[PDB]
Amino acid sequence: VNSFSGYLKLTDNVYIKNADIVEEAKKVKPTVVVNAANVYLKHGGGVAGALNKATNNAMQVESDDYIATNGPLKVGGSCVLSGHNLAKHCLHVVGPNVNKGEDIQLLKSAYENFNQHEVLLAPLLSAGIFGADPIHSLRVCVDTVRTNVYLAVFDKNLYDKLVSSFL
Ligand SMILES: O=C(N[C@H]1c2cccc(O)c2C[C@H]1C(=O)O)c1cnc2c(c1)CCCN2
Repeated sequence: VNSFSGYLKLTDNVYIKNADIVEEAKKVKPTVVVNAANVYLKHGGGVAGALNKATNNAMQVESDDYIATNGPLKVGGSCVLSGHNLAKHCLHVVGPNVNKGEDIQLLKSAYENFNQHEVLLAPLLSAGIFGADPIHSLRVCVDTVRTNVYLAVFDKNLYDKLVSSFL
């Protein structure tokens, strides 16, 4: 039993809810919240900009030190950093950005990072300002992640479309 509330169950291990991931994180304080990161951990907009704003920019300060030490992530890769006031840990995962021409096949590699964590609160990778089809992202999630994932979808219209079209 865990504290996630109000989710629709899609499969054995994948759950989905129309929710603001920032507000969901503040309430649940999950072990892991996933950020929709870029390789530079520049959290300017989308999910990343919103999570960083909720940490009062502490996420960005920590991220800048990480990059100065380690260099950029790979598209499809991840790193574990602090969850600040939102979660124990933040898993920063880089899905491909279609608006940069990145190979959508890398989306499966991106979701594989979730399998290193037993339970996660996450957005749909490569959705939103990353330019991929969220229906496709949900399909890759279900077909790749084997650990327990609680997906937060900000847009109610998109949420209803994702549920109604789910196979
Ligand atoms: O862009 C947002 N989400 C989308 C997003 C962003 C970045 C990467 C992604 O793969 C996605 C999928 C989108 C979604 O999940 O629908 C977003 C933007 N601003 C916000 C919030 C969410 C929630 C807190 C308040 N401010």
